[PDB]
Amino acid sequence: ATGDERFYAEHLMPTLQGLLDPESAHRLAVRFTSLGLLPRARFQDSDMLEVRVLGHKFRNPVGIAAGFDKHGEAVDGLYKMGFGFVEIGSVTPKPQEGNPRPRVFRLPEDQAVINRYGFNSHGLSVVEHRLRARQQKQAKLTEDGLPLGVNLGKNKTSVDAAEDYAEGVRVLGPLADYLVVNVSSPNTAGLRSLQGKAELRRLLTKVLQERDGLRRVHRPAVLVKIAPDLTSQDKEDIASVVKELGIDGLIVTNTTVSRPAGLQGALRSETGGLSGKPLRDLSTQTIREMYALTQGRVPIIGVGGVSSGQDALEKIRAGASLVQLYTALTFWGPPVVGKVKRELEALLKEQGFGGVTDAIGADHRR
Ligand SMILES: CCn1c(CO)nn(-c2cc3c(cc2F)c(=O)c(-c2ccccc2C)cn3C(C)C)c1=O
Ligand SMILES: Cc1cc2nc3c(=O)[nH]c(=O)nc-3n(C[C@H](O)[C@H](O)[C@H](O)COP(=O)(O)O)c2cc1C
Ligand SMILES: O=C(O)c1cc(=O)[nH]c(=O)[nH]1
Ligand SMILES: [Cl-]
Ligand SMILES: [Cl-]
Ligand SMILES: [Cl-]
Ligand SMILES: [Cl-]
Ligand SMILES: [Cl-]
Ligand SMILES: [Cl-]
Ligand SMILES: [Cl-]
Ligand SMILES: [Cl-]
Ligand SMILES: [Cl-]
Ligand SMILES: [Cl-]
Repeated sequence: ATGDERFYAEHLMPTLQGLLDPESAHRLAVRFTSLGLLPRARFQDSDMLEVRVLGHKFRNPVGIAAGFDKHGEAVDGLYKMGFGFVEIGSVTPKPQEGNPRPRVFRLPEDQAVINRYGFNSHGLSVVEHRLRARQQKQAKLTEDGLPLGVNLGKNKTSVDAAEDYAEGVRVLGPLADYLVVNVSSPNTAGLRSLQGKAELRRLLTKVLQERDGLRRVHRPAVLVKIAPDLTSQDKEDIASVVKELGIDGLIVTNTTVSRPAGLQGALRSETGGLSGKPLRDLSTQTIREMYALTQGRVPIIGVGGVSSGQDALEKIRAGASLVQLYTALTFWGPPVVGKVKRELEALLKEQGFGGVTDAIGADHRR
């Protein structure tokens, strides 16, 4: 453990979180990050951590999950933190305010957060112009193994969900290495119903037709991000649709509307999605089941409760090609990224893996 990891986790982050309301802490973090006001990322990515998936090289398999940088304000600062890839969003077609404040709640006794932001978004036009200002910088970053994902949502009052996603593909698809069809926010009424078989097949057919209409150098991979709260039937249906349509990958998982037994935080009964440690094993077991249902043929980005190399490797061995985190960054701060990478490299060597690639899905081969 570095001096920075201990100082951030034991002193700086608890002190700052104690002075700030949770949404104010989020906003200040985006500003720090966008200005590059960050501790040194001392960790040097090794060849062991490189992954080739989704038509790209990833210098390391640890990404920032959607929700931290909803509006594409802090992309370059997130690469400076040492993330191997960045996902922005969710972005909605029109700007919208989201839910009334307060709408984010800290459960420090559980190393968890509950949020009900409700897709607060600057909207596609603002984000498009923001990404266009750095489009060639991103092309060089992607060529250097640092890809960009864009996560698409839908407006609260939209009457045609598929048209909202189609608009996102047309506007931000040409600026993305991958797009995410987010059908799993717990905080937009009716959205998770889009995970059902008939609704998902119709929606994803339209999204893929729009993506296929983009010029080759502007044609991203398309992933579907799913909930941790699906029935067995829902998961079988999603696997069937993904294989039928040739969806490029899955992001597994969004936050949970469940409240696992044992939560201690005073705010455990707030409405919204739960993230962090209580989600971890529910997410890992969703990865495991989606990998099996897709015969290991569909790349998975694993997300939910990653705060250590062990957490990352458990998702990789369950079937994830890449992992993301967000909630751990709220407790540990920026040094968590190098921590996870250093611990993951050490565990791969301890378990006899030549690299990340060799470990993907390894549990299924035991
Ligand atoms: C879920 C909403 N939510 C919360 C509340 O639940 N916190 N949070 C957050 C706060 C963060 C950070 C990262 C975060 F995800 C971070 O990385 C830093 C920080 C420290 C030193 C230097 C450079 C940086 C960027 C500072 N802060 C705050 C304390 C100001 C965040 O998104
Ligand atoms: C404050 C907050 C906002 C989020 N907003 C989004 C979002 O806009 N789109 C999305 O696909 N996921 C969103 N998520 C979910 C995360 O991307 C991630 O799937 C989930 O938090 C689990 O990872 P974690 O336990 O590492 O935080 C959000 C999560 C948090 C904590
Ligand atoms: O904006 C939100 O409320 C939100 C979206 C999402 O996909 N996941 C989440 O936890 N919150
Ligand atoms: Cl960088
Ligand atoms: Cl709080
Ligand atoms: Cl806009
Ligand atoms: Cl373009
Ligand atoms: Cl296609
Ligand atoms: Cl592309
Ligand atoms: Cl079930
Ligand atoms: Cl529950
Ligand atoms: Cl809820
Ligand atoms: Cl392990």
